Amino acid sequence: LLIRKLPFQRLVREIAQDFKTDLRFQSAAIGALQEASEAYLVGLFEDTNLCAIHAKRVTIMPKDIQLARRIRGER
DNA sequence: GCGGTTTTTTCGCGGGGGTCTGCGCGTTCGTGCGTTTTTGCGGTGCTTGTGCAAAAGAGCGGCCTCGGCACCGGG
Repeated sequence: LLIRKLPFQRLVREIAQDFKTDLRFQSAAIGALQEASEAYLVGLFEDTNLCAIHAKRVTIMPKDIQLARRIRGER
């Protein structure tokens, strides 16, 4: 895993702090969340690279991300 | 639901060195200048055709009196 394990834990807790106050986490929940997040982001970067190559470029730009999320059907 | 075991999460500290960052020059790729090949709406001259004053005689149709006859009623 490329992201670390403690900043990601803090991010997850911060996000979870909105839906219910003072929620405990479990052995393999944060690990699964990190695996899913990194897999998702790698797929998104694959699609972004495809779009950037389509535009005859090598640099990925935010509009490529936006196009990828639009075609995937993401809101 | 309640008691058990014991893993691996949370807690804190020290050290390393890869990653971030200040600084410079160059270039490659982003942006504007100019153009290629073609599509489209703009108009015309000409073709082909349209709706908007008596006088007089001659001739005529209707008509009417009349001629003349056949006919009903009776013996």
